[PDB]
Amino acid sequence: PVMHPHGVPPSHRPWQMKDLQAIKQEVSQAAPGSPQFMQTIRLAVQQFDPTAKDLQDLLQYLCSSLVASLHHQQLDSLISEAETRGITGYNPLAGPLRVQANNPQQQGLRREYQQLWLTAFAALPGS
Repeated sequence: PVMHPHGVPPSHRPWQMKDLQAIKQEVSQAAPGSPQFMQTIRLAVQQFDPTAKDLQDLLQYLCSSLVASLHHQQLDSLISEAETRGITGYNPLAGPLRVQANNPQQQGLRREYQQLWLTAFAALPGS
């Protein structure tokens, strides 16, 4: 999670199991990628402002190996497309996207990365 205390640089803290369990008890009420799941996983991203690494750690905790694999494959396609477009706050000469999305100072880029990660869940549900 990325924290925003007043007057000092933003800082990363690791997930705590109580964070993860509280997220699971909400998100896992619904099928992955369903509208209900999307509301609750978006709320978790809002509350915790996670880095790219945090998001993979969260995916691997919440989802089965198969579901995580489907998500990761879709995300890697979305990232390729986004890099071709260009991404807010992202200078590719200053580090790979995923690395920069772990630098707490790169807020704009992290927030965009979060939206890509959230959008990747659209590959999961049945209509």
